[PDB]
Amino acid sequence: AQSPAGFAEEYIIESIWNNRFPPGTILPAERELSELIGVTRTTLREVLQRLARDGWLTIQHGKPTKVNNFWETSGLNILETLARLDHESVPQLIDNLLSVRTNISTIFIRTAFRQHPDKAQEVLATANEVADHADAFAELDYNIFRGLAFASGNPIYGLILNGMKGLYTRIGRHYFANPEARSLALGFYHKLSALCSEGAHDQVYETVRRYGHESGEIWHRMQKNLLAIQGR
Amino acid sequence: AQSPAGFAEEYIIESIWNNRFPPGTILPAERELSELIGVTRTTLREVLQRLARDGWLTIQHGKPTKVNNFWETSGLNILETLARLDHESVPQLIDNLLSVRTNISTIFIRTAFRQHPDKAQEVLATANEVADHADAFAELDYNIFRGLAFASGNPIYGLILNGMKGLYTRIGRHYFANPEARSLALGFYHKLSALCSEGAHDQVYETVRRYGHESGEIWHRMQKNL
DNA sequence: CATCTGGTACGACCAGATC
DNA sequence: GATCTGGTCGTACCAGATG
Ligand SMILES: [Au+]
Ligand SMILES: [Cl-]
Ligand SMILES: [Cl-]
Ligand SMILES: [Cl-]
Repeated sequence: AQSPAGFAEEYIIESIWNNRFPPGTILPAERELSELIGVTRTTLREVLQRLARDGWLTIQHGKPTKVNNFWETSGLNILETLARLDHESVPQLIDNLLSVRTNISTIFIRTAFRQHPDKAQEVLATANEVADHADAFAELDYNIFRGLAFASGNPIYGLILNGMKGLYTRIGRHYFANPEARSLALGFYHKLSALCSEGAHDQVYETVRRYGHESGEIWHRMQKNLLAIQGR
Repeated sequence: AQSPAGFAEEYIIESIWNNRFPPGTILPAERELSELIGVTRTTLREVLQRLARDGWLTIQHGKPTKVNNFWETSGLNILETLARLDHESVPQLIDNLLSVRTNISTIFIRTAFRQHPDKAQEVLATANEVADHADAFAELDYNIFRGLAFASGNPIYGLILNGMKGLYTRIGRHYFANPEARSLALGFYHKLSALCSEGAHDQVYETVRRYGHESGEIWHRMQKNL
């Protein structure tokens, strides 16, 4: 429920996801929709606007607010809010998101070395004074990839990880719980620190592409115990 | 100038980019800030919300809206309203951008083959009925990668490629102009197309990293003139 | 409570799109 | 122009946070 705005948001959202105001179609006049929902127009706008931004609507002046298939207008800044709608199909998602900061990582981790290998070390060094409990770990892990990202020199790789964070640490606070994983991830970290000094670029794609499978097997073995939109 | 909100926002953002409301700091009360800029609280509110979302502010109830190190809470969705402010360092950025759409593609396109090769086709096919001129060409260029990403099975890459669209097109809309560019691009798409029928995976990272530098040279050789 | 700061509510009006 | 639809305005009031 929440407060008017939150309700109206949470509402309008559901209404899309649930083919009520199916994607690709007009959406009621702000006045009509207002009363329908039970908030005031203004309070509606606020909601309409912030949504518009995420990637749902697409407001224009005289034109009516039209809804959108978000995989066509929306950045990683939705993932989270997506995992919360498609309750059933999430293992799929995270699986994907993982097999991404992975593949991708390799690119910018390599670069992070060639340029700025000095700072690429100021990051992998944090792994010393960290805490040991999952929550504090996740926050570090994600803090490392991101850190490097900017380090590879190309900030875009940052703005990306940046978008990930959300659903990227929720997994963290979870997977990491298993100290067995805190190990592999750590060893992993320090295994690499040494390459900035041992400038062995090559010895990247090798690592990650398995640290991907490795850590993965750990997660898959931590799970084995427990509607609109498309894309194509 | 523009409309209140368009302006009222144009303002709030710029003032962040140029320390008037430095990051980590709090920012004026709605009543006060409103009066200050010239729009109505109402109108302001609209702006502050949409702003929050992109990542700038961080509105909480009682507590005072605080600004943020957007470098920590913002995604590609700003690339646009950045290159627009730092109109000095622009090339470095674009360069970065292309030098990303590059490295990334190699991963997902490759993937787009092993799974869904049949569709990786219906896409590179779009490269026939297109049109010549830059404009419509840019659209295609972007759309192929995007097309490919999705077809790659892992839509997340779509999101990203989706988030770059804005800026990644403004580059297309200028680069492609000089046909010598369109050529390379076509020989490129087409180069791949056949590979979908030749399923020779390993033969991808090669062409991309290349085409990256290549198209690049062409684009770099379009800058040093103005 | 007094008082910051954000959140809502109406209601009259301005402005782009459309045919 | 007549009339959809979104954009702005102002004001009086409600609600969370803090001394
Ligand atoms: Au080093
Ligand atoms: Cl808008
Ligand atoms: Cl959860
Ligand atoms: Cl100015």
